Amino acid sequence: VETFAFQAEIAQLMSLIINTFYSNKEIFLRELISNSSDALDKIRYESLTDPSKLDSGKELHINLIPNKQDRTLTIVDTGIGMTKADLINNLGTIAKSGTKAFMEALQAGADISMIGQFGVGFYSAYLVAEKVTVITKHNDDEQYAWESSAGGSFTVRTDTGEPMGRGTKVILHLKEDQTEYLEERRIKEIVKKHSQFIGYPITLFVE
Ligand SMILES: CN(C(=O)c1cc2c(C(=O)N3CCCCC3)[nH]nc2cc1O)c1ccc(N2CCOCC2)cc1
Repeated sequence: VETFAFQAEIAQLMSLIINTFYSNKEIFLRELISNSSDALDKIRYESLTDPSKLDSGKELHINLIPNKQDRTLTIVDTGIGMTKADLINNLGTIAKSGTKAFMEALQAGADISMIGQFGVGFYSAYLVAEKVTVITKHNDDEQYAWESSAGGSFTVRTDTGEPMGRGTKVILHLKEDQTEYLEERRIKEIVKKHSQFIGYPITLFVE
């Protein structure tokens, strides 16, 4: 298990997300489904020049898996996935600029719901989750587990769990007062409101 400090601006945004009073918490799901759709668009596009990139799985979809017993909401996609270098350096380097721009926009009157315009919508997961676990598998790398309970640090390890084939699985360990996001009717309403035109099948698993 390797422990890393988040870039200062990212840690700052995570504290702002956790500490700001903001009732419209449901936007976290739109943001995560969007990121899934982008990873799916990426593998679809790449497989046009290299069809072998779909050897790890041809199906392009999103699964929404609530678990009341574990108090977890899992968002699974069969997108391009992420390499170790993406999880540790690449995505965070880029997110540094988006994060700074977003925090400046909030100071100028913008709302937390506009987070996606700055490419840092992922951090909206901390509106509802005390801990986020990300399992990922890219064709060019091994399966990794990224994890953070905020507090300025995250961990990355090789994942010895069930092999994913290709894609990303976001496991949200929900805050005790955010269990409405495990309810089928609540998840259906959010998907219909914010993610109605996503170009991939979104399957909501029932318990
Ligand atoms: C390739 N890819 C993924 O496989 C993937 C990443 C996800 C995150 C996330 O953002 N993570 C999770 C781990 C810590 C870093 C952040 N959340 N849900 C995700 C679902 C996914 O399929 C990916 C997809 C979209 C993006 N951004 C969209 C917005 O513009 C900036 C790039 C970046 C990478």
